[PDB]
Amino acid sequence: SCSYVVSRPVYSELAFQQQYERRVLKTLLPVLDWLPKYRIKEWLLSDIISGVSTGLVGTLQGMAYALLAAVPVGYGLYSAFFPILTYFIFGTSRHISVGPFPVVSLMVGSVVLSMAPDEHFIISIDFAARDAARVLIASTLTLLVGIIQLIFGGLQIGFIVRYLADPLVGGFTTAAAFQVLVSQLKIVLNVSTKNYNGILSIIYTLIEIFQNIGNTNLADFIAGLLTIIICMAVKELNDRFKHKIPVPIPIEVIVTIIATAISYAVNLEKNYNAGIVKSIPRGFLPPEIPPISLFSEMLTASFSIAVVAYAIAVSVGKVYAIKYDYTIDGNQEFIAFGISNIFSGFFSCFVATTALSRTAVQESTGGKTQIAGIISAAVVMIAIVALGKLLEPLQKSVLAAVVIANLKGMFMQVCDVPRLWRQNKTDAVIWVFTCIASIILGLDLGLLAGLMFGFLTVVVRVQFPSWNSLGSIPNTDIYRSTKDYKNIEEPEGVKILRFSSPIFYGNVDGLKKCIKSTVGFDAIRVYNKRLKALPIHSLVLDCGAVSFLDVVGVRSLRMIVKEFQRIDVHVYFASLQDHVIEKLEQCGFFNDSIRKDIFFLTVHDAILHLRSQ
Amino acid sequence: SCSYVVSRPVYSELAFQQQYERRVLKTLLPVLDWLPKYRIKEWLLSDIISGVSTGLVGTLQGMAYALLAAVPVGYGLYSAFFPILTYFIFGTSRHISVGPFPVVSLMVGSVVLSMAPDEHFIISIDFAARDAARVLIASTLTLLVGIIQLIFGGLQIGFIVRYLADPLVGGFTTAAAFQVLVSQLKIVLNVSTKNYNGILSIIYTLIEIFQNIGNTNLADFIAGLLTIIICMAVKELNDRFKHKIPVPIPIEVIVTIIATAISYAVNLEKNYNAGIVKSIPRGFLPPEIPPISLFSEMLTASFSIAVVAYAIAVSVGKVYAIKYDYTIDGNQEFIAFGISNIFSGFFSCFVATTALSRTAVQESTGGKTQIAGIISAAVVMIAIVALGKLLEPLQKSVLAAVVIANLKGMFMQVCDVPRLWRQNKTDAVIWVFTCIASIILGLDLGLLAGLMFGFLTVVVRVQFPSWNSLGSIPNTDIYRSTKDYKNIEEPEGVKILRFSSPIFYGNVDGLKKCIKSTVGFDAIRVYNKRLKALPIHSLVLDCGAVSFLDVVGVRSLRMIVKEFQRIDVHVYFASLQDHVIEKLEQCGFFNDSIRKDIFFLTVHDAILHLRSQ
Ligand SMILES: CCCCCCCCCCC(CCCCCCCCCC)(CO[C@@H]1O[C@H](CO)[C@@H](O[C@H]2O[C@H](CO)[C@@H](O)[C@H](O)[C@H]2O)[C@H](O)[C@H]1O)CO[C@@H]1O[C@H](CO)[C@@H](O[C@H]2O[C@H](CO)[C@@H](O)[C@H](O)[C@H]2O)[C@H](O)[C@H]1O
Ligand SMILES: CCCCCCCCCCC(CCCCCCCCCC)(CO[C@@H]1O[C@H](CO)[C@@H](O[C@H]2O[C@H](CO)[C@@H](O)[C@H](O)[C@H]2O)[C@H](O)[C@H]1O)CO[C@@H]1O[C@H](CO)[C@@H](O[C@H]2O[C@H](CO)[C@@H](O)[C@H](O)[C@H]2O)[C@H](O)[C@H]1O
Ligand SMILES: CC(C)CCC[C@@H](C)[C@H]1CC[C@H]2[C@@H]3CC=C4C[C@@H](O)CC[C@]4(C)[C@H]3CC[C@]12C
Ligand SMILES: CC(C)CCC[C@@H](C)[C@H]1CC[C@H]2[C@@H]3CC=C4C[C@@H](O)CC[C@]4(C)[C@H]3CC[C@]12C
Ligand SMILES: CC(C)CCC[C@@H](C)[C@H]1CC[C@H]2[C@@H]3CC=C4C[C@@H](O)CC[C@]4(C)[C@H]3CC[C@]12C
Ligand SMILES: CC(C)CCC[C@@H](C)[C@H]1CC[C@H]2[C@@H]3CC=C4C[C@@H](O)CC[C@]4(C)[C@H]3CC[C@]12C
Ligand SMILES: CC(C)CCC[C@@H](C)[C@H]1CC[C@H]2[C@@H]3CC=C4C[C@@H](O)CC[C@]4(C)[C@H]3CC[C@]12C
Ligand SMILES: CC(C)CCC[C@@H](C)[C@H]1CC[C@H]2[C@@H]3CC=C4C[C@@H](O)CC[C@]4(C)[C@H]3CC[C@]12C
Ligand SMILES: CC(C)CCC[C@@H](C)[C@H]1CC[C@H]2[C@@H]3CC=C4C[C@@H](O)CC[C@]4(C)[C@H]3CC[C@]12C
Ligand SMILES: O=C(O)c1cccnc1Nc1cccc(C(F)(F)F)c1
Ligand SMILES: O=C(O)c1cccnc1Nc1cccc(C(F)(F)F)c1
Ligand SMILES: O=C(O)c1cccnc1Nc1cccc(C(F)(F)F)c1
Ligand SMILES: O=C(O)c1cccnc1Nc1cccc(C(F)(F)F)c1
Ligand SMILES: [Cl-]
Ligand SMILES: [Cl-]
Repeated sequence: SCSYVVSRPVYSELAFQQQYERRVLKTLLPVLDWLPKYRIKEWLLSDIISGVSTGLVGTLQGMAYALLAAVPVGYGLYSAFFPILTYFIFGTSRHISVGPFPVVSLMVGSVVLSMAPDEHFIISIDFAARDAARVLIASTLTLLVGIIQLIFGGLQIGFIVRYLADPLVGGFTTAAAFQVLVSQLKIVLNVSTKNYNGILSIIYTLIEIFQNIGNTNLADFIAGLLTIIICMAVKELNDRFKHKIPVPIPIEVIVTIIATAISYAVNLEKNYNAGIVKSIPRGFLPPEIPPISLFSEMLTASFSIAVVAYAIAVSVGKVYAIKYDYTIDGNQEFIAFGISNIFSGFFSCFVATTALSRTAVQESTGGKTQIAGIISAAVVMIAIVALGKLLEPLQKSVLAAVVIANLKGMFMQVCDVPRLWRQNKTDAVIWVFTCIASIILGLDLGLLAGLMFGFLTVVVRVQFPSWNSLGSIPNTDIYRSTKDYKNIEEPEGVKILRFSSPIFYGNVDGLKKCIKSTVGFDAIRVYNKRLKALPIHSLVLDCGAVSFLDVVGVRSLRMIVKEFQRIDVHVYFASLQDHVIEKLEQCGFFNDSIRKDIFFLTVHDAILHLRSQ
Repeated sequence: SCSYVVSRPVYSELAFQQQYERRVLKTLLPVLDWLPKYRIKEWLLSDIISGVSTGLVGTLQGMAYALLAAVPVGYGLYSAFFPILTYFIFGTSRHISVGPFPVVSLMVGSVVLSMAPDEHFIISIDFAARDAARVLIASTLTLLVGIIQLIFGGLQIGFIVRYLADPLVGGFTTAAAFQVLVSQLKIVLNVSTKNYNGILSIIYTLIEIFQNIGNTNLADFIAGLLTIIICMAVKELNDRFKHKIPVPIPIEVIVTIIATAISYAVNLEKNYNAGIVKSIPRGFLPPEIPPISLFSEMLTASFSIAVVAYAIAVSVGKVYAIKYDYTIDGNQEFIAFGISNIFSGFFSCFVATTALSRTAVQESTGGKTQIAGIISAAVVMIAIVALGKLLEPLQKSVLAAVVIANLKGMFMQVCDVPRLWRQNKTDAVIWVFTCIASIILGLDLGLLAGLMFGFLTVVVRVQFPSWNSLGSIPNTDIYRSTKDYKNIEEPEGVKILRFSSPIFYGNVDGLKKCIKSTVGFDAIRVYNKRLKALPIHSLVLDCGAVSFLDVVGVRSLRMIVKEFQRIDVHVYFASLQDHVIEKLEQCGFFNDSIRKDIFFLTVHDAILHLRSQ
């Protein structure tokens, strides 16, 4: 077939250079972009239906997620209502819904509980003062998170989500699922367990729950178990029988309605001392400015909460945008969510994000422009104003049971771990380290530890690269490692070394060790021995994989060249990229008889040049 | 001259693979290694002289460095005595001296002061109890540092000193010089300033010193100024006139003797209320076991102290070993220094290390085997037993003045900073960040921040690499960027892209963006538009600089290949290293009609193969 034929002179860097010469409306993204461009002819009915459905789902989700945070049920409605209204303007996406997403709710609740516990705040008990303190701390944390998100949006740094590797995301998700399960089990069992702050908190909580297992309430446990079993069974039959009924079956809403109807009918509150919500405020509360003096004690938590919320939001937005063939702006997502968090924090709400489940519920029922979000907000406010009394007899164990029932997918990555280990050990190590760190630590501390561990793994992978001693395949210009192909012939009196990495301090130490091992000796000892008394004549370095360079690398290269020229051994460089060559130039490498004449394009011109002498 | 001529068939990876087939006495290092091999015939006199000289220097240095730590003068003699005795056995080096090196002393003193201040420990004042508490905390910290060093020596991890980059070392040195200067100025001025713990401590200390400047003592200030001026002048004339007198002139010892003689003669203590040492214990104290319960509050400081001490010791040892043509074992250095720190901590001493200045004093006076260390220890114990009373009238301001006078070299890196910025911006950024962090923080926190910032800089340099669009030089097989050489011709209907970095998640996002920019479009939009309705026909990737790979990179490559094959665009790979090829193989890349037939050795076989069709 085709053959490889070429004829040209041998080109060093100097000769090659001699012969060839070198040398205002998007930042505040309005509704004005699509509102005039609307398609009211057919989109309105779909928007209305989708908004009604997603509002019905989001009301229950906000009521349920208010328990993950140490906030009374009723503020979740505000957290579902205000962020949608303030995101309708600055939002870039077109199919997402805004709400708690209980993981962020659990982070906020952990912060609030650790910053205001029962024994420290109250030495008597005053439920109202404790609730007010918890609400104030939640609002302050929300405001701080919003400020941080807005600041990050202003700086145009939205690529930090790249640093959230998939294995660490999976490990963090599994650990968060464990934390949520433990907290909701504590809620279901109706056992009073004092909070633990610090490391190994979950173990102490589980130990004390098992100790106090003797005080559990029978009715709440039975209701939770029945709800979990029913929801899991209906979800399993929905998953197995999937060709029909594209809309998900609203088993949770039916379960909640039946549970509250029975609770009101037979009055579990006074006959069995059951745990009901017992209180839902009516109307809208006036705004209150949070105290900013607490900002000094909520930095390392607000940073992680903002990062996690933004990452979830952009992930869901991209997943839907690639399906519907459009794009979203990451920095505008930062700006919109920061403004939304500020506005909600001024109105006694906790952090709001995308909730992929509710997003799918909204989209599968005729997903269209953000008018459905406005309709959902209208449904939520109608529920707030009037339907507050009808949900009074509902038990909190039912909501906790639903939250637990929706945790299986977060529990199903332990099956992905073994294949990940089989494919690449580093990814499995990152997964396990992130999971363990998030287990015995706070969630935010675990996230930060996982990020820095990923950075460390990248640095270590760069620091210990591959290296080889190369020889030529006969009658060709192909050089491969001598110990692998069994037909590689070593040239006479010259060594070829490949060091497949950029060169920095760790790499300069590694490269010195590799050179000493490959050449069979070192220049310093032989020079000293020869001075006291009073096999290789050339060395070629293949630098095709050298990405970048620093001052320490240049110093090490200069020292190596000088030491090898002391004992009459020539060192040549080949396949060096240009930008590395100017990096060498501006670091003062080309001084004291270097002259750039020892640089070649590939490792076959150097061999021919050596053979010419 | 010589020409480049080669003739061979075009080799893909599959054809190339088909045609060529692949496939107990050192851990406890004794004195027994050199003691029988001694050269007592001529080495003994040199050892005696060098030991006497270095003991005379080390006595004064230990007495002076005891003020940097919040420990009374007298324990520095123990810290100079015990570590030499316990290092004579396990030591690998042959020319170093063991002692405080005031930077580590200042770190220890900062820890001790922050863990036991005047107001908290004493509500009255009891000097003896405060001194006992400071000594106990110093001993406990020394024991913890020794345990950490021994543990690190057992694990055979001695290459962590590679992570201490030169710019961060220079910045840390400058910041430590500033801290030492401020503390010793506070000591010289004889002004009482309450300690500050936390961030911005040095600024508050300086502000309060300037506020209390009205209470300074005249005699101590005059003595310190005179000592500093005299020492600086003598050192300057010694440096300028250097051809003669190879041994350094002991101006410091003469200054100390004259100062103490005058102080005893005219009795500054009672006539001017001067600050003298006023107390030196006689004899040896019995050992006391430190309380281990404090270990929980000294981890992040002991880690940094151990790392810094080990780094200084190995640096000086290597500098002298390369001169005297021998080698030292890093892990054995860990073991020896950990055992030494444990032994000294059991005997009320602080951390001991190499003190390059005293090492040079020892070596320049006939450097030989470690017998000189034993002689120096003998001189130190003779000074302890008998000469304790003669140093009573000496002022502490003189010692502080000497410590300040020896700080110029640590202050002389601000001149190195500008050239570092001119050569490589990243190194200057690391230097400035380390200096600023060590200024407004603790020294250990600054060191940790500098290490993690170096890791971040390496990760960022890897994450944003170089990329280019390549074309061929006519009548050759050399491909260079089209926009640089002005004679590069772009081939017909094919694009060549070089992405000079390994591929991971940040790199996969960058590579997707680069491919989209280079090819002028993307596959998803054109595929969707063509489906709704119902310039480039080949792409070559130059992967010569791809070092390693992960699962995310493999997934991204698979997705890119599939998306480009959807719209009838062929993607080829060239210059991929072997180990990357097996990494692709074991990640499941070669599924669904890949067949390894799209891999070529270099980017000229791919072009010829394309031209054959
Ligand atoms: C973008 C890149 C990442 C940025 C990350 C930024 C992190 C910022 C941390 C800020 C920080 C360190 C500052 C130095 C950091 C040095 C790092 C060195 C790194 C290298 C080695 C501030 O440190 C000081 O803390 C003081 C309180 O201790 C605080 O209050 C003082 O002054 C007040 C008047 O101003 C006065 O009213 C008050 O009385 C004073 O005390 C000071 O204002 C503040 O300066 C530590 O604070 C963080 O917040 C909490 C504090 O309690 C603490 O909460 C945890 O508690 C749970 C257990 O209970 C735990 O389980 C949770 O997790 C978490 O809820 C966190 O743990 C801690 O971290
Ligand atoms: C190889 C790689 C590096 C390894 C680095 C290892 C560092 C280990 C730090 C250990 C640590 C964090 C543990 C969790 C870390 C989470 C990291 C998350 C990372 C991701 C984001 C322990 O944290 C807890 O601290 C408690 C005390 O607060 C301590 O005592 C509790 O139980 C006791 C009975 O056991 C009981 O008697 C006691 O009453 C209890 O309180 C607990 O035992 C201990 O668990 C923090 O402690 C460190 O030490 C000091 C504590 O005060 C503190 O001192 C600083 O003070 C100066 C200002 O004053 C400051 O200027 C100085 O610098 C420094 O002197 C340090 O700042 C702090 O860091
Ligand atoms: C289908 C789902 C939604 C129905 C949920 C309704 C809940 C409130 C009902 C269903 C089954 C009920 C339980 C059935 C049996 C008993 C035993 C009796 O000695 C005490 C009441 C108790 C423990 C009931 C409490 C209330 C209960 C848990
Ligand atoms: C080792 C290989 C062959 C296992 C292949 C099957 C995998 C997917 C399954 C089989 C049994 C599973 C384990 C069963 C029990 C536990 C204990 C609990 O902590 C959950 C994780 C863990 C540890 C599971 C991890 C995933 C697992 C190992
Ligand atoms: C990749 C890098 C950033 C990871 C760093 C993790 C470090 C900082 C963490 C991981 C686990 C942590 C330890 C977990 C448990 C305890 C016990 C407690 O009584 C004192 C703190 C101590 C001893 C912690 C010190 C800090 C620690 C060692
Ligand atoms: C050469 C070096 C080592 C000599 C050091 C000796 C010291 C103790 C001597 C040298 C100069 C002396 C000072 C000279 C002048 C005065 C002014 C007088 O009104 C009070 C005493 C005072 C302030 C002296 C104090 C002691 C002093 C500082
Ligand atoms: C105790 C106080 C005074 C400490 C102050 C430390 C800071 C402010 C100092 C110490 C060393 C200084 C640097 C030394 C050298 C240069 C190079 C030149 O281009 C001026 C700026 C720059 C980069 C300086 C910036 C300020 C700097 C970082
Ligand atoms: C900057 C270019 C043009 C010349 C560089 C010359 C170098 C060797 C010298 C000349 C003068 C020096 C500066 C003079 C004074 C100070 C104040 C103090 O904070 C130390 C840093 C700094 C800022 C010095 C840094 C180093 C410096 C800039
Ligand atoms: C590369 C990595 C390790 C750098 C990390 C630097 C971070 C952790 C450090 C650098 C400077 C620090 C800040 C310095 C000063 C203050 C003011 C104080 O009242 C609260 C803490 C706060 C706000 C610190 C928070 C932590 C901080 C932002
Ligand atoms: O997912 C949760 O945590 C959750 C909590 C309370 C109610 N509903 C929840 N989820 C959920 C998910 C899909 C469909 C539905 C619904 F439509 F049936 F309401 C609810
Ligand atoms: O998106 C979802 O549906 C989802 C569900 C459970 C956990 N995590 C989820 N998402 C998700 C995506 C990216 C990053 C993160 C994380 F950062 F919080 F870990 C979460
Ligand atoms: O360097 C110090 O901090 C120091 C402190 C006290 C005494 N002498 C010191 N140094 C020092 C340095 C070189 C030579 C001599 C001496 F030989 F003159 F004693 C002393
Ligand atoms: O070796 C010396 O003489 C010296 C003098 C001043 C500062 N630092 C010195 N050494 C030195 C060498 C390596 C690492 C370190 C550091 F880690 F402490 F910063 C110090
Ligand atoms: Cl969900
Ligand atoms: Cl010194």
